[PDB]
Amino acid sequence: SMEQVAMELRLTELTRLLRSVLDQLQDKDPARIFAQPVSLKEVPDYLDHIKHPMDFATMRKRLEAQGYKNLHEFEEDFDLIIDNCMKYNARDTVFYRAAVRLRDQGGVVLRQARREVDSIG
Ligand SMILES: CC(=O)N1CCNC(=O)C1
Repeated sequence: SMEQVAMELRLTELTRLLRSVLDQLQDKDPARIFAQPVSLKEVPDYLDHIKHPMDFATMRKRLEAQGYKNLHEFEEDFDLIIDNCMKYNARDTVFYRAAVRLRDQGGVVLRQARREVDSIG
C-alpha cells in the first residue's frame, strides 16, 4: 500500500536522524570506553551484575536494522550504557567518570533531537 511506503519513509528518515544523533553521542566518548560490549572473557561475572548490557556497537546494529521505532526506544538504550556503567563501577573510577561526562554532554544532543523529531513529525 502507499501508506506502508510512507511509513517506511518516515522510519528511514528517523533512522537517518538517529544515526546522526548516535554519531554525536559517540564523539563524546573519545576514550571509546562504551564502543564495544563489556568482554565476558575479561569480566566473567558481568552478567551477574548487569542484566541488560548495552554499548554503542550493539546500538548501531539495531539502528541499521531500523529497530528503533521512536526516539524513546533509542534513549532507553543510551541510558542503559550510562546506568550500567555507574552501577558496576565505583565513583572513583575512570569508567564511572566517563559515563557521567557522556551523560552530561549527551543531554544537549538529545534535547535538540527531541525537538527535531517532534518538529519533523
Ligand atoms: C563499560 C564498562 O563498565 N567496563 C568496560 C571495560 N571493563 C570494565 O570492567 C568496565
